[PDB]
Amino acid sequence: EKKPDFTLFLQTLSWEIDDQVGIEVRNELLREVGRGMGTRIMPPPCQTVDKLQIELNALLALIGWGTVTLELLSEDQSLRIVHENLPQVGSAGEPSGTWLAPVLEGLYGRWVTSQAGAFGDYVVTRDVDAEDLNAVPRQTIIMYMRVRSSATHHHHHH
Amino acid sequence: FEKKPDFTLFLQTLSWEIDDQVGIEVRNELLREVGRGMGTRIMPPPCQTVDKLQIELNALLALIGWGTVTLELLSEDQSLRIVHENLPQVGSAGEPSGTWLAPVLEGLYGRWVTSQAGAFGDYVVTRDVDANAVPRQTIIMYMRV
Amino acid sequence: FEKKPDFTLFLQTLSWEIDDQVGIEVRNELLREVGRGMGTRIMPPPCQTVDKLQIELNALLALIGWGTVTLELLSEDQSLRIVHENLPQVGSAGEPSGTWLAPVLEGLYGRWVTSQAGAFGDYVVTRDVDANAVPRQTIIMYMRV
Amino acid sequence: EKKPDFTLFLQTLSWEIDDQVGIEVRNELLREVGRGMGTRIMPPPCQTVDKLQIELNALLALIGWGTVTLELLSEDQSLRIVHENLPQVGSAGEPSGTWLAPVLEGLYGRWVTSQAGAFGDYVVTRDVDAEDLNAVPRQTIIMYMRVRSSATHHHHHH
Amino acid sequence: EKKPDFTLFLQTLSWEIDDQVGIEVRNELLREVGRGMGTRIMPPPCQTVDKLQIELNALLALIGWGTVTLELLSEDQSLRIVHENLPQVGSAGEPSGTWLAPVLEGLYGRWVTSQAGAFGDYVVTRDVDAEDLNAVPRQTIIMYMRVRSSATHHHHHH
Amino acid sequence: EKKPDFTLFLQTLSWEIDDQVGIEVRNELLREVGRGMGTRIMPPPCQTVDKLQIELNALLALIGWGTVTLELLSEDQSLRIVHENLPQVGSAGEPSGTWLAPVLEGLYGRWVTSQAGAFGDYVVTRDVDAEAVPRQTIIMYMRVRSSA
Amino acid sequence: EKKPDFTLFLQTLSWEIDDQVGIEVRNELLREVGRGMGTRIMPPPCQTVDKLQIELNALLALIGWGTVTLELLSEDQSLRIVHENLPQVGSAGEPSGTWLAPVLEGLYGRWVTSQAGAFGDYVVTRDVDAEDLNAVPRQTIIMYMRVRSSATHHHHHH
Amino acid sequence: EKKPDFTLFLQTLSWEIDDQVGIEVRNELLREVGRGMGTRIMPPPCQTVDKLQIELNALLALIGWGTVTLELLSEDQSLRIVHENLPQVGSAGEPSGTWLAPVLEGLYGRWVTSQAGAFGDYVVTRDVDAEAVPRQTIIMYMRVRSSA
Repeated sequence: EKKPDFTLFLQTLSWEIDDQVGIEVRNELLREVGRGMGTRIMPPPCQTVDKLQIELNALLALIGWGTVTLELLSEDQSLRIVHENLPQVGSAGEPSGTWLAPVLEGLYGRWVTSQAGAFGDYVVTRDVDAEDLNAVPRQTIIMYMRVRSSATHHHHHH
Repeated sequence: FEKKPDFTLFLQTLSWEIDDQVGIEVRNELLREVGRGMGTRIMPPPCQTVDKLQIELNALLALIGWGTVTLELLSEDQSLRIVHENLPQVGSAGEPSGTWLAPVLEGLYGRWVTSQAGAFGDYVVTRDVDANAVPRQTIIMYMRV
Repeated sequence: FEKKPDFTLFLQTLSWEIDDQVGIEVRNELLREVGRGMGTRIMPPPCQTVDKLQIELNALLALIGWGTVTLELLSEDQSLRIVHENLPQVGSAGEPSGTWLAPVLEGLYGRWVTSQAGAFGDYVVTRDVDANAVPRQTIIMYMRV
Repeated sequence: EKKPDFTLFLQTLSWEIDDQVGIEVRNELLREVGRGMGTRIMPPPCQTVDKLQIELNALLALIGWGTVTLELLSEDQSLRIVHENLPQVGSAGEPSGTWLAPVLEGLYGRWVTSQAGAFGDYVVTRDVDAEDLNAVPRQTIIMYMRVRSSATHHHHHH
Repeated sequence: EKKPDFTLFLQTLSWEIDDQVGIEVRNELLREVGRGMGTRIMPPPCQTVDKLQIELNALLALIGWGTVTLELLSEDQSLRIVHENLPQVGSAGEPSGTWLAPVLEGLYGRWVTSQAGAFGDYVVTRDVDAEDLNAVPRQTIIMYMRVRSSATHHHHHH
Repeated sequence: EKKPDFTLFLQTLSWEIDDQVGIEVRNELLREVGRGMGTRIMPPPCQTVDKLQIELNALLALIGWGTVTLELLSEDQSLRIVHENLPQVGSAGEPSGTWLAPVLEGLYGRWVTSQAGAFGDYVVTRDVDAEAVPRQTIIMYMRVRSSA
Repeated sequence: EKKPDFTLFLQTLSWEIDDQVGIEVRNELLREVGRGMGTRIMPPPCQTVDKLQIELNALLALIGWGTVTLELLSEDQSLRIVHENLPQVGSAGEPSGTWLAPVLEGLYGRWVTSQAGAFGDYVVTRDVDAEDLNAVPRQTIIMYMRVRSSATHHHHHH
Repeated sequence: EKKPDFTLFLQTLSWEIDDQVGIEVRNELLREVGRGMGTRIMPPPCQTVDKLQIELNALLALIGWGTVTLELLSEDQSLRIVHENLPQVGSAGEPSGTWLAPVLEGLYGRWVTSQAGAFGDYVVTRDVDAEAVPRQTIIMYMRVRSSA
């Protein structure tokens, strides 16, 4: 036998979740999942972004969730994450096709913030601007990783 | 002659996550709805006998590698007995452990069988959980009224 | 991690046999009905846009390795244009040769698309056969009224 | 890619044919097919039933249509053909599961009557007696191969 | 399912044969097996070259020996066979990598001349010109099928 | 990603040879080829029979040619070789299905002779003392001879 | 997809290492890599042995290193690990075929002691008794996990 | 039917070694192992460079270790070896991803030295003259030396 196929199930599972639960809540559910995946498989402690890239691809390769490039952006030392071939699971998600994308946000977040302390206080953010979402495939997810903060006035409004 | 992404790990982590936040009964209900949804995506032809339905359902399971199933119509209660081998295991979540996916089958057999020819229509699905006789991934269900 | 029987040869010989005994138009009609039958066995969810339908149909094709498809809604006629790549080839039968299976797709897209949300319902399926621009196994169809 | 899957198609194709066309006509259609398959793949000329068996299995193996044993029955020199794992194609056919069985009748017929002249004037016959159809799997088809004949009174009634 | 590998066996077989036996005797040996393969798998009777081509590629596909095109050449009456991905079994043959090439000659011989009473009259010859074996990859094997003919004292030389 | 199938070629090749050359000459030829293969892939030098066994099985796994046990017999100083799943190529050979068997002689002959103290004075003989054994199981002995 | 094969590489690596370095140094080396593998793939925190077992087998499945059972032994407090199909890489190791066994010790070490504060205190030791390595296949590796302890002059011996 | 994956083991093994032993000692070790592998699988004795090439590629196909070209340079009498797709095992080695590269030296060293008249006076040197070449492409030269 092969292993069983979950594509059908996730197609229908994503439909149900989306029906019952807002875009928001579902995304937050999916990042926690991705964060948890990253407690199950992890890179070793890498010396350089490049080495981190090779190790992440090895991990992706292990479950066939595609390939990734990492680019350290000096101008603000954010890190650009370009993930290719996010597995497609039916037409849910925004854009349609990309339901699993938050899983990556949580995955990359756990993965990358495990590094030197160099990337300790970082947060992942999916690039959703339809502009540069256009010239790149449906199943390509672009994320940026940067350091977090918070206003005193945001602080209330718990 | 190429490859497909694996969802096993993701489902281990989804299940764990769901079980953590929402609890058992509520997970089951959802899973049932989803299996019931699957059933609107793939479905058998209108079958005339149980034998024939059995074959059509195994053909459906083979398509997605979800195991095998036997079907038994019972004299005493006019109840249909469903014995499903090899439910895909996704980690240690579920009752008993390894069986998180079980209610998907309830939803699924629920839908696949009622779309059927005759008084089949009006039955419902309970999963047996009383009667170490049967392997971890074997799920036993009844369709009965 | 095991194997499945091949039907290619059998279909080469079936096609040849059918084409021999019953002729072209009658073969097409049958094949259309069969594709239309397939459509009652696997089916997309209710889609709201064409983009979404496209993805759902490719997911269905992938399941059975029947190729890929693009879908295009046209201003001028409100016509939907279907371009299917890699129809399984089964030997040299069909018009043009290699394409015996083409009308299965007519039946199939016929059913998959009409079960759909909206005025989708009332369309019909012609296959284009006028306009060496497009590969042997690419089938072009219109859904138009 | 794999090759495409025809199981779905044949499930539905066998349904349609059975709907429109009697058991009889469909079987006769399927033997002609099997006979034609045997014009596409064939054994070499074998010296012994055993050698013929090995060569047929090699051919079966080539398209995964299962395995076969051949037994030469001295008492009447019929040949017993026991085919295992006829591919299953949905629930049509009698018994349900065995829609493709006549394909074998035509296949074996071409295959076996290609031999020495030893098996020249032979006809294939599927054993359908529910008795010894019982203790053997659904996808096991038993055929007997024997020499043909015909009454003068059968001869009219064209 | 998991099959045995013959590549190494053939690597050593070709080398041994080539050692004991001429280039010429080896080729003739290999054409005969080639024509024997044609007795075991066949196209149906095709109405046109194009259909013949589809039917031959299906056969090639069956045993994974690569692909082919056929072009009817009429300034001449010959048929140009271009075969891609002749399986490679080590360094034997001329050019090296190409030992199995005569098998093609025998196979295409049988395969083509079974066809429309037109072709039955043809001999296969392999193009070995330096010129246009150079435009094309080493496992590409080019054959022409032409119609045969002979001379009053080529015979008497025997 | 798909490699080419050689079975049908081998089926037809075996036939062609067996037609034209004989059996004893075929056998001799196939034994050289087995010898040849053993110059292409080899075990390390082995300390024990049990080690050699694992080593040889790794070599057979590598090309999918089956599995083998090795038994060292004391009474006479011989080595019983049992090979399961000789690849079958059609109905040629003695018995039918085992055309490739002599390749095994050449091969084990070479793989074992290579050996440090598995005497390169060891010769090879395929057997029909031990019969029922599956069609594709081949039995062989390696015992030392002194030169006729 | 088609992966590279390391079996031969490991066959030669084990042999070379064993040549240069003691049995003991090799095992210790291999436990460390074993425990490093445990830093790259992990179970989640399991509530019971049985669940731990399911989670460990899933991990094993991931890299195809075989299967395992865990039995809580309470006349004692030890945990009996029985691992099947330790990958074989040639004839090295004691018994031969078993070179990779210490990797298991390090891997199970990390894997089990991550678990319920209960286990964190445990050392893995491999059962190598003649007796019950004989009931079981050579790639079956039996380990016990017990809790650690030490002596006032085993220390002073350093 | 599934064999075991060694990648994760290799990723972790490379790391462990590189931690504890150095690079030059690692390299030396891996070169012996390549030497070792070349005693386990070998080409036939080759007449030409072009033949050797096909032969070596068949050996690499056998274990999925990539492909190689061989070029014989006249000006000095050297042989340029270009290996594509060195198996990658994690981010170890110089550059990252190429930990296994020295195995290639041992291996080509052995496979070529074996050769009739590919001089067993030929030594090996891996190169960083030729840079962009893909991460997993390894370039090597074999040129004769006389002993320092």
